Amino acid sequence: SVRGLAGVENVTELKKNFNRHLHFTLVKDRNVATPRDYYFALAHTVRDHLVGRWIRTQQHYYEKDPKRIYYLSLEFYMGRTLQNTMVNLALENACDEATYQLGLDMEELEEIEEDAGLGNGGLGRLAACFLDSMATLGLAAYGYGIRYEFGIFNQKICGGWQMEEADDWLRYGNPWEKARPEFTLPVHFYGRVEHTSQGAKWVDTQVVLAMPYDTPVPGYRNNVVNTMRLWSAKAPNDFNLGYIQAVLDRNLAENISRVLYPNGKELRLKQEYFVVAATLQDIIRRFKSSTNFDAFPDKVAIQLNDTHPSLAIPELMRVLVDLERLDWDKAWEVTVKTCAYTNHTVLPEALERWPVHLLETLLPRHLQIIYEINQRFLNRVAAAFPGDVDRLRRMSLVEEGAVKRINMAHLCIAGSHAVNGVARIHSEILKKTIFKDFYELEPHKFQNKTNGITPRRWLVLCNPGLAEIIAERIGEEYISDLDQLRKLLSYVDDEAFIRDVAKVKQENKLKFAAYLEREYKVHINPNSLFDVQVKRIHEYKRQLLNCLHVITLYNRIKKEPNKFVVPRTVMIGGKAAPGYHMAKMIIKLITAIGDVVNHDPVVGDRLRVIFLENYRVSLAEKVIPAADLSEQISTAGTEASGTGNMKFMLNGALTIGTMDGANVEMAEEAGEENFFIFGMRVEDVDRLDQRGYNAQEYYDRIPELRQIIEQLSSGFFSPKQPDLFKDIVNMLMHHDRFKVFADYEEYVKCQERVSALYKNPREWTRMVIRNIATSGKFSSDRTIAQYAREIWGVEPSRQRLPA
Amino acid sequence: SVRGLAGVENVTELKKNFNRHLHFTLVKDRNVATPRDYYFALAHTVRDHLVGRWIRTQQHYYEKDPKRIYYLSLEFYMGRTLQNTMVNLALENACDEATYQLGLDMEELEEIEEDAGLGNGGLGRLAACFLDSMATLGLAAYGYGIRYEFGIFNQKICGGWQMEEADDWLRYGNPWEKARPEFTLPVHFYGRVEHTSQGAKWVDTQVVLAMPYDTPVPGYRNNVVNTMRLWSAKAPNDFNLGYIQAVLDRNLAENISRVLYPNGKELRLKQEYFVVAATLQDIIRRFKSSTNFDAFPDKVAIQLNDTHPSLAIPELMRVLVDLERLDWDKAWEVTVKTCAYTNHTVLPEALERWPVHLLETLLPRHLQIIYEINQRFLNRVAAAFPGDVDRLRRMSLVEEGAVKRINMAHLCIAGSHAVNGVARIHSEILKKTIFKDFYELEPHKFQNKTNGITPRRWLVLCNPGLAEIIAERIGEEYISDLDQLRKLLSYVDDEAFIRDVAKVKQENKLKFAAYLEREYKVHINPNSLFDVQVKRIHEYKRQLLNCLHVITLYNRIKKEPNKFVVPRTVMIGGKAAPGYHMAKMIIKLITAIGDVVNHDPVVGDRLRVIFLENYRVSLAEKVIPAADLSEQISTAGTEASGTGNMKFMLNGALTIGTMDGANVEMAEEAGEENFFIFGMRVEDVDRLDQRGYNAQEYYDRIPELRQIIEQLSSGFFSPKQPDLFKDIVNMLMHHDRFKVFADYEEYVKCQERVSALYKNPREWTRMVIRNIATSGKFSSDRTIAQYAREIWGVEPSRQRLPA
Ligand SMILES: OC[C@H]1CN(CCCc2ccccc2)C[C@@H](O)[C@@H]1O
Ligand SMILES: OC[C@H]1CN(CCCc2ccccc2)C[C@@H](O)[C@@H]1O
Repeated sequence: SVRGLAGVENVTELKKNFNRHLHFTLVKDRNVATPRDYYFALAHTVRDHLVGRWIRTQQHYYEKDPKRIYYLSLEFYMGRTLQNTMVNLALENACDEATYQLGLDMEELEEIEEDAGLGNGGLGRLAACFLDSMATLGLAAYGYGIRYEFGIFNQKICGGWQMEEADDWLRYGNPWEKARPEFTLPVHFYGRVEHTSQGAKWVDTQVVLAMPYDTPVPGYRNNVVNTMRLWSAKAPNDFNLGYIQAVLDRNLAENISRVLYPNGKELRLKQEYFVVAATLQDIIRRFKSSTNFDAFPDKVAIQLNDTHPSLAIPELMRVLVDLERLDWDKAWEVTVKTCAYTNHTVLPEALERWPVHLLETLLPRHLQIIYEINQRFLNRVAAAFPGDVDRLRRMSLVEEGAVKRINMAHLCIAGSHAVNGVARIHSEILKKTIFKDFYELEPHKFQNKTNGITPRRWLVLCNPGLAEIIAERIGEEYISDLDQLRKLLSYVDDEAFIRDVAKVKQENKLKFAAYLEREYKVHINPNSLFDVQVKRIHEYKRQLLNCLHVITLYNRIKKEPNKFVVPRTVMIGGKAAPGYHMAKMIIKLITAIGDVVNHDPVVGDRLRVIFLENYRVSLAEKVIPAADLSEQISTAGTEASGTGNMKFMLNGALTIGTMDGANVEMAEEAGEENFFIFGMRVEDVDRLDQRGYNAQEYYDRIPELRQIIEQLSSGFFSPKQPDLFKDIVNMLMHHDRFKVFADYEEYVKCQERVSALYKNPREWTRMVIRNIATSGKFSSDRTIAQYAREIWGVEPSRQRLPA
Repeated sequence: SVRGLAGVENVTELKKNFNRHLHFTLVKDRNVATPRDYYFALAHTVRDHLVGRWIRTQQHYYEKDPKRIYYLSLEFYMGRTLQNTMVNLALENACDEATYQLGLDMEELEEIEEDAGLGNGGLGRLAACFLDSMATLGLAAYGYGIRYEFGIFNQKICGGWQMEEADDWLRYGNPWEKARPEFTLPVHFYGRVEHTSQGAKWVDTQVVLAMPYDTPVPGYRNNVVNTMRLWSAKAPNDFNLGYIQAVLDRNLAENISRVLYPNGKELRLKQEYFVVAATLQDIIRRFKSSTNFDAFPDKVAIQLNDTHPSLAIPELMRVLVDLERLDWDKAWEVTVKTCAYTNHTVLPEALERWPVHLLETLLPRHLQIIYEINQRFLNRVAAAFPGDVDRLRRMSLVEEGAVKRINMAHLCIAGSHAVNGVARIHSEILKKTIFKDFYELEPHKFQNKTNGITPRRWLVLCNPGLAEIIAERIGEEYISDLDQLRKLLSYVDDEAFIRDVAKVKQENKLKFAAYLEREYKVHINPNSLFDVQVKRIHEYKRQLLNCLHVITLYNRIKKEPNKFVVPRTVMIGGKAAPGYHMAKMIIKLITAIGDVVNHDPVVGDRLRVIFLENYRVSLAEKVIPAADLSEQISTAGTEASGTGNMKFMLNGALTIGTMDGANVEMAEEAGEENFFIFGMRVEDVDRLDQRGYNAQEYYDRIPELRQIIEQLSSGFFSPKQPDLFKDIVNMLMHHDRFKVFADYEEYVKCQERVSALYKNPREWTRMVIRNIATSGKFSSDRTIAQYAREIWGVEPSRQRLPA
């Protein structure tokens, strides 16, 4: 029903276009076609329905000439496109019927599509949700990035160890993209700066070509189709031009767009400048086709997703000053009013600081511009806070020391009219700590825009069962207006609704339990509580704290085997960065625990530990609707927002978490009685750091914790390699930056409360209903409406374009 | 008229499919579309008409299960595909009308298509003509090769010097190919040989993937559409699997299909094995889908185009012996009956001899097989010619010496049931000289198959004006039965026909003269005799002899300025191999002569020297119909056949040439009175070599020749670099392998006879008519019918498949 109408004319028309594409496009007959061929024929049929809208949307923007939004990101974690396109075009039921009549299962065909895995995690998925919301809200918005030939690696688990393999996502082709080789642009590297009578000139550069590929981004049932433009690196035709080697060395230039970096390398800097330089030429071209750059900020907004595209600031200055001949002060005025910066973390290991010698060689003109920006900026600090010499060194874009570095975050703050964090607590921490000096100089710049997720992909698409039972009571309006879910509060005592919510969850769990047996040959009890933590493997996300709880349960079972315990399936998934040794050790630990627990006859089906292999958007869409418990247990102050948390909330899971990131706002919206909050607050973490964190203290005073550490050390979980986990124990005991032991007791206690509530199915489900009903604020439609009004200066619209 | 019907239903249907493709396929509206977009929309519309026939042709072969022909070549010089497809499908007039009604010029759109330049010259063009003829003759034939990312380089002339640039022919895409990533095959390199109880095993190999791309090859109006399958190199997904570098090093494997070699490097050997290994797996798969390999030669013919795919012989043995477990003698019987080899030249510099140490490392199992082939072969020689020890060393596949080499030609003769040359004189030279020993052992193996050209591309397509005036008198049957052109003999005294032939030539010359002004800003007299030599720049093709004639004419004009001479436009074109210094010097000489001649006021428009830049198939289609005189002046015994010669003959040019290659058969067919033959015969060249060639003798006895040499030496043609041409003069005087001076006198004399005949337009044209009328034998339909009956053991057919 939420999947639209299956009209007689539409079903007939889809069937014939399907057959046309199979014959003419794929060059196949029905007798030689594989499931893959059928997928492609379907993909091309659905794609056809986009193009008319795509052309008229871009035609519409040319006529109306609205302010254009440029969202610059090095990551767009798109996942699969087929189902999303059907949903947004109201084609899902029609295609389902059309394929059924051809003797095909549409769900089977959907599984053939590769994830577009052009992101690592939350940052890349946020960009993807944002594109969806911008189209749904009728904004003239463009996503700009890089078309990586290889996305995030596929994770294979071999002997409990992560193995990486190339994600060759383009092998069979991408039906969604359109190459635009006609709009290829030159990008310059290296060379030197020459000063003449008429200003500076950047000369003797190497040229790399930037070739755009456009992907359509459909809005939800409004006939708006926006563009995601991704640049591909091409060598010029006179490149290096014995002969054979010159042709083979073209690879060097084209390596720029070859691979997405996981997580100061020259290739990464090249990628960062490549996307920025090509994108800005496009922006200016489009602006000139509307001399007078005073109107530039009225027609252009550039959003810098993290500091990765921060070179947009000195690149824009370069173009305005060196090429368009504007004076410095006017160019700077235009730059600041055009650009805005989103910070994504306070963790020092993630902050970009480029060695000066790199910029010197690669982008000599940009370094000069950065120096000049810094000088003028520091003069302003000096005048506002006279004599405060330490403030000057703290605020400088140039970090002095062993190697000189440029702080890209400081560059972004200076060159932007708005700086935002991604959840209220994160945004406050920014103003109180790392950007305190900048906030004191320019308080007006600093904002919050709490993250969100798209309810199209993260409810309608992945959980149609839940979307439907909601639509039955309150209609379909909530899909583009998620605040309407509040209406579900008046159904909290409705015995029919309670039964339906719980039924949808059980079906999801049954479906996922089947998926596990079929594609991974693993057997789980679908009646157990589905306890899931899925996200990148990092020490701050504290997968290890989860591991300690799992082992505690196992040790409690072995101690009192004939005592009753609420059965659990504990699922942990996520990728470790290839060079991150500790993260790789944690994965090994998780599998090692499973090896012991899953094969202990005394445990039975009361406890299972499963490591979810190759976590990615398409896997998320399967496991999230099946979850009962969402683990969001980062040390308070470390997780800027989180977005997985919101996905679980929308899909009927209860949350055990710390007061970190968006968890704080989630608990505020639902009421803290409907959340399982535990552990230190930010203030408690601060107190512990001042006093000094001593892990040994917890080890000495908690016998259950001591036993686990002794088990890890002695080789209980690694019988043939007794010291395998020495690194983990050492880290926990002596250099734990994230205070795992400090939250252990309260975590285990809170987990007991979870189990207690699960014993009462009716009251569990009523609490679930109170969560789903208050999850409205965490729609990316809300987030994007806030960016539009408070940063970009444009009004969202829900009005249809003509079909 | 020869361009088919323009029906009301067809024109209407083409127009709507054109618009569909522009909208849905290209994602453009009429207001943003460029000529390139229109070309692509047309290309896709025409392509649609192929697929139905393509699918049913391959379906037809599956049912009827005929003997399959595999033509293995490292070069396929296809040129443009659009017009050729229209011609063979009878769509040319219909598309012309359909585009006219859309407000488009179809000829303009045709110029946008890039040449598929996957060949160097005659060898690659021969393969292309052959594919056309095989489809036209209804043979179940497949062309197999490599999809080079970069074809033959684009030639730029800068300051009279050749510059090479990458031929990025795939930049805008190739509408004609269909990627078949589903039929990807593994190819092995390196590793080592292991001997077990159950035979040899090739282990520890590196794997490169071979991905096929299929291109349709339509027959002439018979609804047959055959396949050209070209392999692309892909790295496996666990390749080298810090992380980033492993992904970037995938380039190394994929370099195999990156670039076509011009003209013993490891990359070239890899290309040669790559095409062979992937192709043979395909051949065997298709054969198994018809255990019993006795029937293999009844169902499979493999034609080795030159020695480049010669590894097919030991690869086939490897598969049959190591994998299928056949005994050596039976496998060898199957191999010999399956394979046939075409030799393309007797020139030693072109013969492939691979260092043993290369094969040792790259293909260790193949080396073992080659040694075993040699041993068994030499035992057979020893038994046939007992005690003849020098014969044994001469015939060995293994050449001993400083470095040990494998002679790939000797390998091909031993492993093939048929060996052919490419013109009668060439085939005789093979038996008399380089393969004399092999001919004495197995006389039955040795054949001739004189080359041919396709009358579709080389008459109908490039010279519609001539095709039409011929069709007016004798009908359209000759297009697929070129012997019918003999009927034109009865029109040699027909005043109407004479006028028409001459009119078509003048129009072609006017059209080409306009092309030169527009695309190259050069001005020529269209009334002058168009004297043209187009082909690869090589010393044996004797472009230098042409240069000496040009200078002689210039010196004769300057001597008697007010004397009347027949005006000439001398056009020379062709590419020099990048590392071939002498060839590059000859190009410079040609331009240097033009610089002097074209700007001498005394000369006027009586003599022009033009160097035709970037010679290629599409340029050939323009200049050949415009030519009056075809220069085919290789030293007798060096040009195996030539095919350009035949193109010129078919298109109304008279030929000045030596008795070399197919020139001998061309003069035989037309009668020698209708050809301008001059110079030494093969026997005369032999006599001169025995005596010793002394260039000085000619210099001393011919004052006109002396003057030219003195002009070159003194710096007449290079005023600012007086010694620029020292290398050329030195070579001519002291180490001329091709005896340029020896043919000078007779050449200049013969050129005078040409000029005399040109003064009498009526008698020139009557001789032209006698040439065109006897050009029938040089159709590749004839050549291929001979291969089919005499080598492959199959019957050609002109019967239509159902439409
Ligand atoms: O804003 C999107 C997400 C962005 N991420 C950025 C994580 C950055 C990071 C990267 C490597 C190591 C530590 C941290 C944090 C989440 O809390 C947010 O929800
Ligand atoms: O058979 C096709 C052509 C094949 N070519 C092969 C030329 C090979 C060669 C390549 C480099 C240097 C010298 C010779 C010779 C022509 O006479 C033939 O017509």
